[PDB]
Amino acid sequence: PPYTIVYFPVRGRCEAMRMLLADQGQSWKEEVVTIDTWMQGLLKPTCLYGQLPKFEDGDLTLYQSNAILRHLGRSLGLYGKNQREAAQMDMVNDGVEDLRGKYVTLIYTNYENGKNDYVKALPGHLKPFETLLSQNQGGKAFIVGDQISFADYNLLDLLLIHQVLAPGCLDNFPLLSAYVARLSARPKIKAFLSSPEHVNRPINGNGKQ
Amino acid sequence: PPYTIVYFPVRGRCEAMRMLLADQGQSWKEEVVTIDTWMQGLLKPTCLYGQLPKFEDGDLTLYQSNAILRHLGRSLGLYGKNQREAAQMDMVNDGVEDLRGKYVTLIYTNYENGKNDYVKALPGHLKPFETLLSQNQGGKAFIVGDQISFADYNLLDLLLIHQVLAPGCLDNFPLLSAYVARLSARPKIKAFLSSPEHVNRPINGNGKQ
Ligand SMILES: N[C@@H](CCC(=O)N[C@@H](CSCc1ccc([N+](=O)[O-])cc1)C(=O)NCC(=O)O)C(=O)O
Ligand SMILES: N[C@@H](CCC(=O)N[C@@H](CSCc1ccc([N+](=O)[O-])cc1)C(=O)NCC(=O)O)C(=O)O
Ligand SMILES: [Ca+2]
Ligand SMILES: [Ca+2]
Ligand SMILES: [Ca+2]
Ligand SMILES: [Ca+2]
Ligand SMILES: [Cl-]
Ligand code: NA
Ligand code: NA
Ligand code: NA
Ligand code: NA
Ligand code: NA
Ligand code: NA
Ligand code: NA
Ligand code: NA
Ligand code: NA
Ligand code: NA
Ligand code: NA
Repeated sequence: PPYTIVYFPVRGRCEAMRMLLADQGQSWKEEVVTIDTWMQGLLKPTCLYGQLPKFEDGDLTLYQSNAILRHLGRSLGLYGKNQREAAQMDMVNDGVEDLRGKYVTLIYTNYENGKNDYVKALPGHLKPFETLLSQNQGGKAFIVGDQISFADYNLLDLLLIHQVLAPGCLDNFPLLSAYVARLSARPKIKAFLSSPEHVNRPINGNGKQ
Repeated sequence: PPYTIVYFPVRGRCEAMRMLLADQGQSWKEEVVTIDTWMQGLLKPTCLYGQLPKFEDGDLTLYQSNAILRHLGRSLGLYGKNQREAAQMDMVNDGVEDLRGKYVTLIYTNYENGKNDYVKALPGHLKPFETLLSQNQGGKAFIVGDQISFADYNLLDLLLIHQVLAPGCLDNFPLLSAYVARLSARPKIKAFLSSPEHVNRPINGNGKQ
């Protein structure tokens, strides 16, 4: 510590890490970058890959949202109890990222023309997570093992934004539906999800959701 | 162990993990899935995300090429020496993956019309790695720290396929070009790169490179 998130004024690729920090009782500073500031081209060339988020943990500076999540998972004990679980958590998180990338492409480049196709294909992309839950204590714990991990926070965020895109998309995924309800009721997450800083933040930068 | 790689008959997303295994003196089985077999639709529904590679390590079955890389990195001691290095290796590997995804899209969907633009944009995407090398012992060690890591095997593979796609792409990146030469000279890597199994395997599945 201390922690600083440097990002556009959206939920996007930072809401999962924010929920993680909140659920761990951690404070952090937000440095909000506006689009007009970004277009001036001062900050962008100083970012490793030209993009946000940028994240500071003490004198450690990171880019890449999933590297930040993994770092928080490693440093706060949210990465499983052994190597087998850590590998499975990575396999989950990579699957979350694959679907998130498709979501972002829909939202930002093809919303009107692509949404129907996307929603029709969505059950096939959610089923793997239902299956994973079914095989871990019949789905009554977390996505891997019996302790929450960085992958849970990312998966939870992914599921929540998809419930906005496609209400009832979890109607046929009972384990995922109960998992979302359960994690959402964790007191520090419930408080985060009703906090003004989260509620007033749009999901994406173009207002579509 | 023992290790099995289940994958299409290409280098693709498995040549980095193959190099890693070869360099660490490990043996593995290749279960090659032809296009004809894959299109029979028997194996695909049993894969977690409907895709390959699939990886078996004793009784652990994994998917997701980067999760497999991280699992081999964790279990074989190729993940740095502290939390700081591990986070930086993740930030590197996520950048490698971002470019790999763009490479795959070019190869399989848009080679003829997209190649000129892709090659024009390539230096901008390789520069971050030259910069990281320039800040870690003037490029004479590895991408993070002074021990080879899973991120090195992935970055090496990314650079090698880009040298075939765009000869001379490292001409203005002397650290990256020296790094490719040095790591390719590691005796077990050089032997793997000379082996008929690798030499006869096409980079991609569509005859383009
Ligand atoms: N692989 C990276 C991907 C990061 C990424 O896509 N960053 C986008 C922001 S998230 C998506 C996004 C885009 C725009 C806004 N906005 O408010 O205008 C918000 C969010 C970015 O920096 N874009 C600016 C650029 O490339 O110059 C990661 O996981 O962190
Ligand atoms: N995020 C995943 C991405 C895996 C992926 O793209 N898998 C591709 C194979 S790699 C690219 C590829 C495509 C085709 C061949 N080929 O020889 O026919 C080889 C490699 C796949 O399974 N495609 C089949 C499908 O989706 O049904 C990862 O990192 O492992
Ligand atoms: Ca985003
Ligand atoms: Ca789309
Ligand atoms: Ca591939
Ligand atoms: Ca499976
Ligand atoms: Cl819970
Ligand atoms: Na905001
Ligand atoms: Na997002
Ligand atoms: Na997020
Ligand atoms: Na990632
Ligand atoms: Na996925
Ligand atoms: Na080592
Ligand atoms: Na990404
Ligand atoms: Na593909
Ligand atoms: Na392209
Ligand atoms: Na360009
Ligand atoms: Na070494």
